[PDB]
Amino acid sequence: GVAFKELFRFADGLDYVLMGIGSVGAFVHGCSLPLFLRFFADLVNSFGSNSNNVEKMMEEVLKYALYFLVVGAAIWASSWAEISCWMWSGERQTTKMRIKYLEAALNQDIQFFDTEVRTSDVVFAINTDAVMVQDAISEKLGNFIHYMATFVSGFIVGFTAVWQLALVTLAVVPLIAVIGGIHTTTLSKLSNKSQESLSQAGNIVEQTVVQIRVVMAFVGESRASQAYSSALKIAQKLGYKTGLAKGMGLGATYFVVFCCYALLLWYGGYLVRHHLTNGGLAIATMFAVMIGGLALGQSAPSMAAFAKAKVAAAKIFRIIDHKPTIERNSESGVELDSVTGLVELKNVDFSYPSRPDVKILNNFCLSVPAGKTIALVGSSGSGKSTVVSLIERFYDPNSGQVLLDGQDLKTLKLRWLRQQIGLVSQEPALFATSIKENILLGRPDADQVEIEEAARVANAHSFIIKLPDGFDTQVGERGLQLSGGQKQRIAIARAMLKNPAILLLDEATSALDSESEKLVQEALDRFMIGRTTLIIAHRLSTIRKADLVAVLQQGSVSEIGTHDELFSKGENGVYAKLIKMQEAAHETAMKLAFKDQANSFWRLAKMNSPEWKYALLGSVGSVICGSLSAFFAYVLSAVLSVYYNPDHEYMIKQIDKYCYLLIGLSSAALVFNTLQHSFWDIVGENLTKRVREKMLSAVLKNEMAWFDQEENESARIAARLALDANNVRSAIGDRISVIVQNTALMLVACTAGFVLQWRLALVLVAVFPVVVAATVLQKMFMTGFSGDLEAAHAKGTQLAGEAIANVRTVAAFNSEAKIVRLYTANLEPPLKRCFWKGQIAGSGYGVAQFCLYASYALGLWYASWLVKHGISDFSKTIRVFMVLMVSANGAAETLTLAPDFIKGGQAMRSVFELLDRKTEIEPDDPDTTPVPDRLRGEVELKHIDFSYPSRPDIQIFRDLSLRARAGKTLALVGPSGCGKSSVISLIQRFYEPSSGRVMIDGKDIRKYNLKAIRKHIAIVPQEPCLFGTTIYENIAYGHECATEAEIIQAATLASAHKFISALPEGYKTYVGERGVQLSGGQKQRIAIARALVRKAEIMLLDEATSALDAESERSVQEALDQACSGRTSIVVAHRLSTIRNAHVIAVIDDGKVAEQGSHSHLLKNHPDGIYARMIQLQG
Ligand SMILES: CC(C)[C@H](C)[C@@H](O)[C@H](O)[C@@H](C)[C@H]1CC[C@H]2[C@@H]3COC(=O)[C@H]4C[C@H](O)[C@H](O)C[C@]4(C)[C@H]3CC[C@]12C
Repeated sequence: GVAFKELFRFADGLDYVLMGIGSVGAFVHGCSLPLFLRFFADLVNSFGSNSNNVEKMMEEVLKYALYFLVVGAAIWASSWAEISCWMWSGERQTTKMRIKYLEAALNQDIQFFDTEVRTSDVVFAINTDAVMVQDAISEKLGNFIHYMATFVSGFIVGFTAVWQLALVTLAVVPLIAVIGGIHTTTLSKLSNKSQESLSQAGNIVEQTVVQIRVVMAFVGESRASQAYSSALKIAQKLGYKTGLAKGMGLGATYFVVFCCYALLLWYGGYLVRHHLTNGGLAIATMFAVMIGGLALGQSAPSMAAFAKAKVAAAKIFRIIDHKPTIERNSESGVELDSVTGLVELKNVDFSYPSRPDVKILNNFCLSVPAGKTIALVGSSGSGKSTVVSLIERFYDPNSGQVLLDGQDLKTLKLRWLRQQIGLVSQEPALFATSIKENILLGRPDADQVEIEEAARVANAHSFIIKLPDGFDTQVGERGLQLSGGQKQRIAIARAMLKNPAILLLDEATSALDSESEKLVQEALDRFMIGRTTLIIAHRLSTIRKADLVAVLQQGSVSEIGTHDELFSKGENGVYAKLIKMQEAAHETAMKLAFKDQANSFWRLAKMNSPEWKYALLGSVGSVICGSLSAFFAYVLSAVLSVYYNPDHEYMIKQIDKYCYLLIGLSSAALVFNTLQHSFWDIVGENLTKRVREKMLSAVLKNEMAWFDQEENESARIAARLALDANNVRSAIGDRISVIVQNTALMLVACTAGFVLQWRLALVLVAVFPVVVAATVLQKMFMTGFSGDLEAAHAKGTQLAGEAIANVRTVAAFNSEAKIVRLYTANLEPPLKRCFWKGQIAGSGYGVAQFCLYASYALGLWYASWLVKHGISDFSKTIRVFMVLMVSANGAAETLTLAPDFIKGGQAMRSVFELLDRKTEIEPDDPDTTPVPDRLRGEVELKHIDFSYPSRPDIQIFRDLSLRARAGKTLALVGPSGCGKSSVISLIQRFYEPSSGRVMIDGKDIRKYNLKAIRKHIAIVPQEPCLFGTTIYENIAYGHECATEAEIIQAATLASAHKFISALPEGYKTYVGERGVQLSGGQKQRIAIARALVRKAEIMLLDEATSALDAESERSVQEALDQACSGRTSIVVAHRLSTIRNAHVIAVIDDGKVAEQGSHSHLLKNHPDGIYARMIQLQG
């Protein structure tokens, strides 16, 4: 870290007033409970000692009952000024911190984002590094003066009332403070392994849904519901050891608390007998020391957060004051009257300042004629990506000069130079703002007329009107994700608005289809006229339109000519041979109601009924654990009553008895606290395992189209099965154990209260809920109010994360201050809410603490009123008060019930909607026609019409009639694919045809059950798909009982035995993300070998393109030959040599098949057709 006192470097006039008030109001609040104890110790004394004079009893109890109404008013006005003046004086600082961080973070030169700090590291420093700082100066500095003043004032009132009893308590506190620290560390040692064991076993569902296409293609989907259950037991046996360590950490805290009070009370009963101590002063000292002695554990997080908030604050202050390395505010920058578009480059040598050894630019000399179309054509890595940055002057040249009308770049003003240059990037840059503000970045002062003119030139105003909101259409989280062509058109319109004289087209349409580029190119051509423009094209059509073509080679200009001059030198030149890898880059890449939320509880708690022997031995340990929080507060008051008896002989006999219950029935709290938390952790841990695999057995049952709804992504079913299944643990088992535990407490408190005096046990019950409601707020104060810091600043941070990441586009235009202005204005709406939240949470806590102490001035006065009128006395009216008022601080365990308590039916609806989801394709359909033995295997199709269910508009198949012969070959080929593969999907019944018939040996496939017809199809996916397990169990994923010889045969036939046996481990070699990575030409081999383990009659060899190894294919072709040896093979390929041995070759284009036959039959009727003309396109 940097230092303390450096975090408060953004303070202003109000930040020395809010901290100067929230430090006095938090110090007065801290020293108010150890003073209420002092007042209580004096009220009781003048309430039992003056039994012979009721008259003095009444003016000396009313006074101390009116002091309570002042102690409770000094907390209403002292908790308001602490909770509200600390959450606001941190919000006023951590906002000016973030504004400065962003303003000085995109001011840095682009070298900074590569040489020193990654572009993804900075976005982290706003998400978390600006939250760790705020939480350690707003809410955790105020919880430090409070818990230090409480500790300081916990000894002044203790050692000055009865010092001889305040030392025994000091000799006791460091025992509770050690047991309660060991228990909270043993729990953390076990709460960090369950997550590991649930995320190592929770990746099975992550992997399964990604490759559901091959998981469902084979029947091995029952191998994913038992490799997912046998990996949950690891997190279940470990989930049983958390309950035991939670019960033996609460049965040992009470075993110490009872014993220590079994000695403090005896010593207090010894002091009183010898006349050194009052009756109440021996009680408000044990409490006052233990309150001020345990007030250091709550001061541990406050100092633990002061260390993280400096190692997380040094990074921000590093960037904030770091001066850049280029003189941006260039007052020493020359100016030019009017440019003519003349650019010269002479002897420019440059290298990246990340590996200063390459020579990307060597002895570069190039002249840019004014008003002409100079195009850059070359291979990857031969330049055309550094010269564009150098004219923009992103990196200053290492050695060399660039002349723009005869003056050096290091001599003009940077902001003016970047004003006359128009840059169009290959990705459009849009920020979280409206369409209108996304174009004003070009120039601020433009009116609406010019913007609309530019938009209608940009082929943009056509769909602007079609958009509902028009120019105010908010692009960002909303905005329906407009198309890439439209995205490019907005940026192009922004470029026209700037109206530059020099234009840099760097890969304008390098990643769009021919439809959008058709619209874009003509607009660029209209915007081309009258401008010195340098185009880096990707298609030869624009190069044909280019005036000059200067081809770089190894960073130097090699070939200079035109479109026609360069092509005249034949294939021997680079210009003609560039077509081969130019045109190949296109085809290859292409709400409650008590009836809906009652079934959710009740249907859930019916399948959780094989375990009633464990939910019935947890309602006993919850009753004799709630009957001991009332047999302790009752003894703690029955000792106070006997302190005032004038007969010392009788007083000892009762102190002895009550010191033998707190020692005796302490083992009954040690034992019965390991039956409540150790038997409610078996009921609540087997329900989750049963509900986490009922969903998987249903997610593995939906239709193939259900996974293409764009809501069922890869890691979002895995998130629903891991975040909506951990909230069911706290719904049944963890809430019956709190209702019963607290029902068994108010039945032992209100019995011992009603037996003695029923006129006081009725009044105290009437104001009983306002005591527990006030005490719960005393435990939701330690964690802190206004949590969840990062989600409040989640709308503005999108602008930061999309603006600093696209720093090049931000700095190309001079919009480095017009984004700070947009980022400041999106932080005030949270700043007008975090203040009212602080006021509300301050007032609602102040009033709920005044109304608590106002209820201690109504019981203690009514007792004194009863005593005068001869109804009761001090003995009976002080047990009723103390029992009923301490079994409300002992009744505040409703805070400690894994306090979720509200996700409830909100999370429970998703679980039961997934279970109750129907499937229109039955995976295993009973009452079905029977499946024969080894069949003929003759696939036939009849008038097939088909389209994707997601897009039912484009009918791809239109009366598709095709028949696979009796096991010979049905090679399907054709150009313009992406839809040819639908025959593969139709046969495995992934999708349902719109209209048609699928005959297998002359029979419809809907009459067959789905899980047996798949015992005869062998699928080979195009993309190498091997699961994260060793080689042995990837090949074995195609059968049931695979012997060693069978797998060895499968490996040998696919030519995989040699390589696998050549590996170090052998068949046991581990493959996957966390292991060995192999070559794709071999990963296809393993897939083919897996295919020949089924011994199927129908083989669906999908395309194996995007891989070339002639020696590998020399064996792969014959491996396919015996893979096609008398078996019905429908092969879809791209290379015509692979279909030379095909018996039936079908050409499928424009949705129909017309050219069918073999090599001899097709070349006879179609000697000049597509099948014959595609041939010559390329020992
Ligand atoms: C009814 C009132 C007159 C009475 C003073 C009462 O309000 C009082 O504030 C009660 C609720 C508190 C004050 C101090 C508390 C105790 C604080 O000191 C203790 O010994 C701790 C130790 C341990 O952490 C126990 O879990 C709670 C336990 C044992 C608390 C039990 C409840 C109290 C005794």
